[PDB]
Amino acid sequence: ADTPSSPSIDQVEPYSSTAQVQFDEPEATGGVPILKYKAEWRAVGEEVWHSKWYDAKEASMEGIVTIVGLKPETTYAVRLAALNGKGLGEISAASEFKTQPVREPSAPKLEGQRGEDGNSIKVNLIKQDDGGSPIRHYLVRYRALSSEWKPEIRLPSGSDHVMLKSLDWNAEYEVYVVAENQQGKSKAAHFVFRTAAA
Amino acid sequence: ADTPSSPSIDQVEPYSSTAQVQFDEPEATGGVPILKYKAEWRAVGEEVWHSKWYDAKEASMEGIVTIVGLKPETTYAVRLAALNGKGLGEISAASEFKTQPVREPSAPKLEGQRGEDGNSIKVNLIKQDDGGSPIRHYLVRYRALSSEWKPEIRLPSGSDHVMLKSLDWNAEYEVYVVAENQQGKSKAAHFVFRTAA
Repeated sequence: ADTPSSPSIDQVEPYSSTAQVQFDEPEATGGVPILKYKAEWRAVGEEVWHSKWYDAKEASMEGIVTIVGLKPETTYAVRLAALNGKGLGEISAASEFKTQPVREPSAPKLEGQRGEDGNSIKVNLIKQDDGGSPIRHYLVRYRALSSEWKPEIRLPSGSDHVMLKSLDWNAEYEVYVVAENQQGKSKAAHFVFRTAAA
Repeated sequence: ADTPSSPSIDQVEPYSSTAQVQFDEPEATGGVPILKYKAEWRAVGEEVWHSKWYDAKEASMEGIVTIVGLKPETTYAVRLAALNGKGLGEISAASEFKTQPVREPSAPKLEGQRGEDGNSIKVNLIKQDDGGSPIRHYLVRYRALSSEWKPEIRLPSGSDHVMLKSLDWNAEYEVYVVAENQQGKSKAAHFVFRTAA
């Protein structure tokens, strides 16, 4: 019959463009189960508050609710409210945070695996911290030691591996993989291998 | 009329115990809409996959789905599936990633504000990276310059400010605030000020 009491904010882990808000359910539900959570955030200096609804069942099974699309290095204020059949409840105290800056991506971990034949190798990618911004491409470079670099390969962020077929036999190669985002390139992850004799 | 194809993972941002997965949805085939997305993850080396459902609509507006309850410094494989009225589509290929290690928290930023009376001040906290693990406490310490440290105050993580009242008038003070999690304490943030006459 009543509206919910305020949710309580426990954590606010800020990232570059997203922020994870950890909270506790309201002490009082008002008499009707909590259906959704209204998140409100505002850039320090703005008047209007941005909002978004979150499903109560999913929110509680996660313990968190992630607000997205924020600007890096900005001070924000964020608060919550619970909505039940009767209506919207009292809003929480406004927690304040500042988002992190976008940094270059860290290097990916590389894992070698056998390819179809002895003169080929498959390099599996193990993703790493991207710096706070989506990864644009993966730049792969390789060569047979003491020899020229084959043409550089560009890979989509979603790529999980890179195959290097039709190589020279009984030859030693080195592969360089770099992760790149809107901010720049990462340190290169190198990997060295040797094809079979025949 | 059938189940949808597999989604496509475009990004996986790993943190310490969570990971943000970005992806492309499949075509909505079969005349019916996509209802949910199934996220599956397994620490590389295990056999049993974990899982969680994500409302399709919410995911589509968010742009990501966040898997939680992961262990730090661990290699995981994640894959996604799309659900619709006719049933669960095919899982996507595994995407591997490694969670970050847990670090100490970063110090919080302090901002001063007037208090109820001229002999008090309100110290607002501007929260910051917690090092990948929940903040346990906010250790605060203040004092009038050229005197001993007042007793330490322990603020719970949900605190947004520290109020210092019943201070001497026309006196100079400084505040020290440290954020602390399981990993340890951060470097302290300072704030010096002077009460009114």
